Amino acid sequence: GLKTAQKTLFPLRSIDDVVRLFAAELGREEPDLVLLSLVLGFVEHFLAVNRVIPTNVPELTFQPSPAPDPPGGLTYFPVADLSIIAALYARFTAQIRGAVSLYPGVSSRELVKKVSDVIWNSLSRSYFKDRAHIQSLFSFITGTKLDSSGVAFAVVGACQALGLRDVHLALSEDHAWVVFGPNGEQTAEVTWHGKGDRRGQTVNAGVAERSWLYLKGSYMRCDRKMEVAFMVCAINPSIDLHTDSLELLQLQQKLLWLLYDLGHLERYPMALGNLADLEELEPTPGRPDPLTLYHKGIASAKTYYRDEHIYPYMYLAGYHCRNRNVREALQAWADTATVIQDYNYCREDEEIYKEFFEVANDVIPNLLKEAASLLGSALQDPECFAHLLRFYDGICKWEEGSPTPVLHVGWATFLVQSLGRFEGQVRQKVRITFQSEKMKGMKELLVATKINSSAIKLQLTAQS
Ligand SMILES: CC1(CN2CCC3(CC2)CN(c2ncnnc2Oc2ccc(F)cc2C(=O)N2[C@@H]4CC[C@H]2COC4)C3)CC1
Repeated sequence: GLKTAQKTLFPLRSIDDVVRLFAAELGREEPDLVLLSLVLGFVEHFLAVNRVIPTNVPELTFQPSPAPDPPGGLTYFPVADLSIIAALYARFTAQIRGAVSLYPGVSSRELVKKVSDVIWNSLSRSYFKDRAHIQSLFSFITGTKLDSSGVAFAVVGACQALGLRDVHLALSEDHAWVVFGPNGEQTAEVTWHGKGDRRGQTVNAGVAERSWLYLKGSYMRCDRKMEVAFMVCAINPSIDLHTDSLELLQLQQKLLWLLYDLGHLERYPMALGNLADLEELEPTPGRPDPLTLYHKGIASAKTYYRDEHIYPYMYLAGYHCRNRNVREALQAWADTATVIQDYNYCREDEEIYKEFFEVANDVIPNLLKEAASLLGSALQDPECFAHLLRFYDGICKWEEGSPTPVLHVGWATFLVQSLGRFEGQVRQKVRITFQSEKMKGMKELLVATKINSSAIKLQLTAQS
């Protein structure tokens, strides 16, 4: 049953009606995660899954009369009636409350597994786990489909609906599970990970193996407010690969600012980075500019998570790169590799591997080609060259002694090209200490007047 204070806010006819519902729920000790996620999923379904009116803008013509069709296209909002949303809410709570007095303010491992099994066993047996728009309880209720972290959110939402206030969402930079118990020290896997589960297990073994997936234990223990922030970050504006709903972007943006003003992103580095990326494209007057927010996310990760997160520096580097700040982008990537070098590359870390691959083999090559077209230039600065080498040193040190290889011949092709962007007289100016055995073993090749492509390929692809 929905409280009477929640009912009065309906119907939701605009983004700001949604913002006030979130504003009202965040003021309470337990924001209703189920209600909020259903509303977002309903809105997302009718703005992105079943797009009622296309986003096409007609060809810019002019004439004395008005245009036959709205010349800039249309934005819209699907009205969210209380009857529709309350009915879906009642469906979910009727499901969970009926499915789980056996368990007498701490939750047992047995209880957490049962709630987790209720969600798990409701899911469709065959669907594509990486589709868009299957993150919300609206998707669970109306489609019985959830993506990987959506399972974990739904398990937490189910635990809240049974009054299990010690069960919270735990988040790494690519995985989700639950924490519970007297001091939040109990852990349980509740979903699968990767393109291929450990359900029921603790995360002790993943923390001990020092994989990026478990962040060496420096992962996010959410409270109820950070769980709202997660569902907001989980909004997917994509209508197709090349088209985002303006409405859903604007909704996510205003909701992130709402959480920001209430202080609920203080320990959420990726949320601050996501907000900065939104401000970069659609700046809000009177708000901090994106660089301020990127540095807030880095400071958050230093303050609360031992500076063991990767993405805060990737957010910053990408912004510098898109704004042609070559020195600052290369430095931020050198800082990114400086964090990863203390991790072991394990079999479930493909996501951060893919981001590093894109940086090394597409983003940096483009940044350097751009700088060469301009050509003081960054390609004439030995500090930029040294930042490039430190980036590769961190990657090599990451690989070194890891159970999974990192560098392959394709990486060496782009390294040789990037080295070539710096003239030999520039490269011969650096005097650097490397950490990785791989980079130590080719320091001389990196600063030689002629770049020996075949020798660098051999060295970069040497085993371990
Ligand atoms: C490389 C770049 C960009 N890149 C940075 C990395 C994110 C994509 C863009 C930012 N995302 C996150 N934002 C906020 N909270 N969690 C995020 O991540 C997860 C963490 C644990 C987990 F189990 C699943 C996800 C996950 O993937 N997500 C997305 C969105 C929220 C969450 C659930 O829905 C899908 C991932 C420059 C820094």
